[PDB]
Amino acid sequence: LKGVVDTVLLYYLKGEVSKEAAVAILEKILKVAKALGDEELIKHASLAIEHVKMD
Amino acid sequence: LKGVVDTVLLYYLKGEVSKEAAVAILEKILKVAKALGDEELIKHASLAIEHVKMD
Ligand SMILES: [Zn+2]
Ligand SMILES: [Zn+2]
Repeated sequence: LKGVVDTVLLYYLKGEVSKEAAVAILEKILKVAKALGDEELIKHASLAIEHVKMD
Repeated sequence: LKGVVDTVLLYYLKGEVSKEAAVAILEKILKVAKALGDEELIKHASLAIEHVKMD
């Protein structure tokens, strides 16, 4: 679930996903990664979410 | 200077430049951005730096 975040980010930066599909998938993955206990994936998904949301 | 950060991130996630080179270029860009007065790109470069440095 760490390569999925980078896959979504990479496909966003090439302009093949939108700010709507990407955020939906990344919040689903952050939900998975916050109920798993990983603090190294909570923050990974959080950084990806901040990048896709605003910037 | 907003496309430079995305180019560095996109070439890092693609796994074809480096971790050292990406962080060096992004610290240069963050220095320019913090000596420009635009906090819309200060945090963009800071997020890219957090991603490349740690995750
Ligand atoms: Zn990543
Ligand atoms: Zn960006």
